[PDB]
Amino acid sequence: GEFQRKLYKELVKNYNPDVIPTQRDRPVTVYFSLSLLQIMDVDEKNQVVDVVIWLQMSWTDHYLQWNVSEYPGVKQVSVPISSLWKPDILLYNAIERPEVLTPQLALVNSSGHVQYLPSIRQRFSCDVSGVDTESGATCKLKFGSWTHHSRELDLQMQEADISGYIPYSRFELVGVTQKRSERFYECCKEPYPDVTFTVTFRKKG
Amino acid sequence: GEFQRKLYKELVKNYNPDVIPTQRDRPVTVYFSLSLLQIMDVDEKNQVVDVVIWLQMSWTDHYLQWNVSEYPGVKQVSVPISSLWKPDILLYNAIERPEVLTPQLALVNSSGHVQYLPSIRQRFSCDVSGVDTESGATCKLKFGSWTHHSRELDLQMQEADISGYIPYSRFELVGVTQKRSERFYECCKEPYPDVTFTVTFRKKG
Amino acid sequence: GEFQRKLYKELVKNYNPDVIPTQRDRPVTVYFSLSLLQIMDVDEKNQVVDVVIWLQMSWTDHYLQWNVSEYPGVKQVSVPISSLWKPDILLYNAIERPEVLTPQLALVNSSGHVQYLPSIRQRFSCDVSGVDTESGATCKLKFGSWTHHSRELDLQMQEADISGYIPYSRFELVGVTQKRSERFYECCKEPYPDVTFTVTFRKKG
Amino acid sequence: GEFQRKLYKELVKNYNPDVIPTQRDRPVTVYFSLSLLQIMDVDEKNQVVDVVIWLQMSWTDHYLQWNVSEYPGVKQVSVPISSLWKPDILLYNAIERPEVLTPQLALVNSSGHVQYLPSIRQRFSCDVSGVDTESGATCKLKFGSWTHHSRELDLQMQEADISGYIPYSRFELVGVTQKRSERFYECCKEPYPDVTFTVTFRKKG
Amino acid sequence: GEFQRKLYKELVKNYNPDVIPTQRDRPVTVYFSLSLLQIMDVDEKNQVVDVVIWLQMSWTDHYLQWNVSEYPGVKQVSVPISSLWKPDILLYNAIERPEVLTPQLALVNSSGHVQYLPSIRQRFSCDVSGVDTESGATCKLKFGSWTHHSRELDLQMQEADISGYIPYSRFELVGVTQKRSERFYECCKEPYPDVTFTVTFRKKG
Ligand SMILES: *[C@@H]1O[C@H](CO)[C@@H](O[C@@H]2O[C@H](CO)[C@@H](O[C@@H]3O[C@H](CO[C@H]4O[C@H](CO)[C@@H](O)[C@H](O)[C@@H]4O)[C@@H](O)[C@H](O[C@H]4O[C@H](CO)[C@@H](O)[C@H](O)[C@@H]4O)[C@@H]3O)[C@H](O)[C@H]2NC(C)=O)[C@H](O)[C@H]1NC(C)=O
Ligand SMILES: *[C@@H]1O[C@H](CO)[C@@H](O[C@@H]2O[C@H](CO)[C@@H](O[C@@H]3O[C@H](CO)[C@@H](O)[C@H](O)[C@@H]3O)[C@H](O)[C@H]2NC(C)=O)[C@H](O)[C@H]1NC(C)=O
Ligand SMILES: *[C@@H]1O[C@H](CO)[C@@H](O[C@@H]2O[C@H](CO)[C@@H](O[C@@H]3O[C@H](CO)[C@@H](O)[C@H](O)[C@@H]3O)[C@H](O)[C@H]2NC(C)=O)[C@H](O)[C@H]1NC(C)=O
Ligand SMILES: *[C@@H]1O[C@H](CO)[C@@H](O[C@@H]2O[C@H](CO)[C@@H](O)[C@H](O)[C@H]2NC(C)=O)[C@H](O)[C@H]1NC(C)=O
Ligand SMILES: *[C@@H]1O[C@H](CO)[C@@H](O[C@@H]2O[C@H](CO)[C@@H](O)[C@H](O)[C@H]2NC(C)=O)[C@H](O)[C@H]1NC(C)=O
Ligand SMILES: O=C(Nc1ccc(Br)cn1)[C@@H]1CCCNC1
Repeated sequence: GEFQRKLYKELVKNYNPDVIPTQRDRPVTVYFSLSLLQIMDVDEKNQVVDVVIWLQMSWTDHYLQWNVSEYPGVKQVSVPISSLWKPDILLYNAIERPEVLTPQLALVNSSGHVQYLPSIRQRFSCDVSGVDTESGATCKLKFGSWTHHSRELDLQMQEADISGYIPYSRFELVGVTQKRSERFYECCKEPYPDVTFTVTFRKKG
Repeated sequence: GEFQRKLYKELVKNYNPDVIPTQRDRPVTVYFSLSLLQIMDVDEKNQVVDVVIWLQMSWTDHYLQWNVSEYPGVKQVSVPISSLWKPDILLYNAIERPEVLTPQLALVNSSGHVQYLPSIRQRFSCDVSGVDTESGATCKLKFGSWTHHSRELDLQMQEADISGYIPYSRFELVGVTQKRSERFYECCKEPYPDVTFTVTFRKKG
Repeated sequence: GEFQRKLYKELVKNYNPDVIPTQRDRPVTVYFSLSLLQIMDVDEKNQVVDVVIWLQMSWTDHYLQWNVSEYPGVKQVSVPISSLWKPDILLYNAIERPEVLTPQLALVNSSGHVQYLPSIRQRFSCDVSGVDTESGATCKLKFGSWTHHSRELDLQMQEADISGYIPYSRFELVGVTQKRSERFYECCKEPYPDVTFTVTFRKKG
Repeated sequence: GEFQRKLYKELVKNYNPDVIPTQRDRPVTVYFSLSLLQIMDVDEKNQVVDVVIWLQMSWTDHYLQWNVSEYPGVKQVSVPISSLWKPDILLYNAIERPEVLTPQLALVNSSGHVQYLPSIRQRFSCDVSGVDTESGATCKLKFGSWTHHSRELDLQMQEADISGYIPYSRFELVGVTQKRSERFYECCKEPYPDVTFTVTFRKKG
Repeated sequence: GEFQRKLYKELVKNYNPDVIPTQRDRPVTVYFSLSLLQIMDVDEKNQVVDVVIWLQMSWTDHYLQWNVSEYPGVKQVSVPISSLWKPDILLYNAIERPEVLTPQLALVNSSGHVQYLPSIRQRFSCDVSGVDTESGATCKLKFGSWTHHSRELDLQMQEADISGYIPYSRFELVGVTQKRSERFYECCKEPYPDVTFTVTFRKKG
């Protein structure tokens, strides 16, 4: 791509990926969603769950926009996430770092809309004593920004599915639910939005 | 030697390896193939398979071509893959990152034809309940680009091998098959090509 | 952030993050505290404890201050800890490196006050023979600077918590305590401050 | 000291360590040899062997030569292998990456002769069903260049050792042998040299 | 603070940390010593020992000296070891890389005297068949430079400790000893100094 190469040359000018791309008094809105793909194992003694999940993040970076008439054919581009601002979201339940299974790339369109969809292997903390009963075991997965409050980063959920769930795993799903919440912590005087996914599962036999 | 060093100096000028090397409305065609070398282990409880496979990728980068009369004796060069555009292909079944066994190098000829043949240790998801029966257990390995559609990256399969398979492993092969598929998904208005390899194997005793 | 981007450009000028930001004959005061989140496992044979703990560090870097009238709306900024001076604190009991669960980011306000709150998975050495008794097993966690004495880095403790402790872990807490200590060795004429947190716990069965 | 520092400044000028240092129609000859230090474990079920081996590589880089009269006292220098051209040799039997135990440094003399002697922990594939018999189990270790043919990189073996072998390991050696081989495939018109070491060992009980 | 920042700016000028800081025909003398902190585990089948040890290295770098009258108050500085020349010492018995537990920092005074005291978790090879007897099991730990001979790097031992040994480990110490040696080998025409520490220990039950 000749035009793509000219575009990347224009896009890098003055762009600093350590700065959140806010504007006037508008936050950056980040749409967040999840697909549970597989439950791999449960550690009943240490109260741990091992999963593969597919995170889905979307936002708008007003510094990454261009005139599509000026760069013809260049509808959307594939950029390594390392060279963009990325929201600093994390799973509060985790007891190990995430292992990232997908390429570390994001899609960007001409509006400056960004899409980043990492698939991750993750172990996390949960009371799983009921996993071998009819009613099963329920676990929470709280996600949110580490350093940014509502007025800087507006976290917003989108609807999940379980169409990706694996049929041949020895755990079946009894229920899922999701909820956006906004809260105060003692630390900080502003409010912090989180998105929490709840999964009830159990052993098949 | 001397000429190769002058060549690398000319090739780096203006080359950006984060940009796919397309032109007008010609995709980059990537020829993709595979050799299964060994099945290392199977986890019957967690439904996982552990393998060593030898991936074979070939494409053409019109920015990596040179006049062989200007660089005499320089027929082909050995370049670290880190300094080229590389196709963003992945195994959709994987539940861990790949462990790469080979040097991270590619061969490039004077036309700009590129060749990259990584050998990989990889664990992936498969229903292997039938692995201890006469008919055995069948597993799929779906490969494809993470961000690029047909009009940008034309995935094309080539005929695969089991001539390298290991005789002393405790699993025998009952059959293999391979299939290219092209599909439309709700997400995107363009089509996405994948290449899928299917292996049926079973335990010897 | 337009102003944030201008600010980072001014803050990097002459900043060297390998130099401790002392001034005249004032040390850098570092306020240090902790929250115990979970006891994951105990190795009775090897005398090891596995935990998740949330460290809380605060200090002031007089090179990171700015006039808020010059950078309007810029109250506080989110910076990667890699590009600041960071205190060289460690856990003297540790027998493995720390696994850092949180994003490696710190908050900085317009005074130059810095805040860094890593959450960590850590294995460490402790006599845990009494863990299966009524009175239980007591373990110490000694923290302090590796290279800096009191006149350069003034370590100060703050009151630690167990409000985050996990209810479903198979260990219950019998008590906690904390103590700052300042000490001389024959070697060196200056004193060295440490902060030590003590936890008594036991097995629920 | 002073002269070594001046020498490194002159040696880096125009040196590109991604280019093989060939000349006219002379390959780079690489002398390759090995010492088996210890057999650590054998996995009879998965057909794997775990070893520590000491590789010994020597070659000549005509770009790394200097006049010893101009740099007096500077007979040989210790350089990090990362800043030289290194041959792209690998073990074809390996099923995991190598764990390098030694410092990543090479010795260079005033002729431009280079010496690099990494010691490595390595797991590899071998039929070890006979390991518990009188005649024992034989395993091959095939080494060679990944991208370079005979006219570019002349692989040459040298006589190997077992004088370093550990007496207290539970495996004894019944024999070793070594062989250089040169081979054609239909694909490619140039020949490819490998060096293979064969070890027969058995369990002492 | 201000003066330290000016000093680091002057010290980096012309400093190349890949070059050993020798002078005329004076080697760099490196004083080396050790404290055994804990024996963590023993593998009786594979003949391996797991330890934590505290290495103590001191030398003089005549390029890192400054006039204390010119940089008032600047008695000593804390520098990351990555930006200095460091001696290339290793443990010849090791079968895994070292896990470094301490911050990677060294102390430097105005004379150019350097101090670097890494604490390390390390597994190594030893005959430990006698570990369950009255007389116990003896193991050697040979340290020395990988690339430097006596005329460049003069290794010198200093008297070691067991005052830091852990009382609650299930191994007790029966004795320690230490010895500096200098040798010629066929390889090399110059002599090579090593420092070896011997530890006899046994199981308490
Ligand atoms: C960046 O973020 C930091 C992090 O806290 C802020 O720093 C604090 O700022 C506050 C607000 O100005 C300071 O508050 C003052 O603290 C002083 C503390 O010192 C005394 O008290 C304790 C004893 O318990 C000891 O630390 C010390 O030895 C002293 O004895 C007080 O002197 C002040 O009290 C006075 O002010 C109040 C107003 O709040 C008056 O109403 C009272 O009458 C009284 O006169 C006050 O409490 C605090 O010092 C700072 N803390 C730290 C840790 O630095 C920065 O302010 C913030 N950036 C910006 C721009 O605000
Ligand atoms: C860059 O990508 C973004 C994300 O796909 C595009 O934004 C989307 O734009 C469309 C039309 O502008 C929006 O569709 C409308 O949605 C509402 C309901 O949500 C509905 O009432 C309308 O009838 C219509 O369906 C869509 O909401 C919007 N989504 C987001 C998250 O912004 C954008 O158009 C792309 N840019 C270019 C130049 O193609
Ligand atoms: C730089 O280092 C290299 C190390 O290899 C030196 O090269 C080799 O030096 C040896 C010295 O023994 C030469 O050996 C010769 O080999 C025959 C063996 O049949 C022997 O009979 C001769 O008497 C002689 O010793 C060898 O020629 C040479 N390497 C090769 C590939 O031929 C080199 O000398 C060093 N240079 C300097 C200036 O230090
Ligand atoms: C660069 O490599 C390409 C691909 O290997 C070469 O093109 C092939 O050459 C063979 C000759 O045996 C043809 O039959 C194939 O059809 C070609 N393949 C493709 C995919 O085009 C080409 O010859 C090489 N370049 C040079 C200058 O020799
Ligand atoms: C820099 O540090 C070295 C390391 O200790 C100091 O040298 C030692 O100082 C004592 C006390 O005078 C002597 O008895 C030792 O023999 C010295 N040398 C060594 C190699 O241990 C040195 O004095 C310090 N320099 C300054 C200017 O403070
Ligand atoms: O022990 C305290 N804090 C503390 C100490 C260690 C740990 Br772990 C957790 N919390 C006291 C508790 C009562 C109030 N003052 C601090």
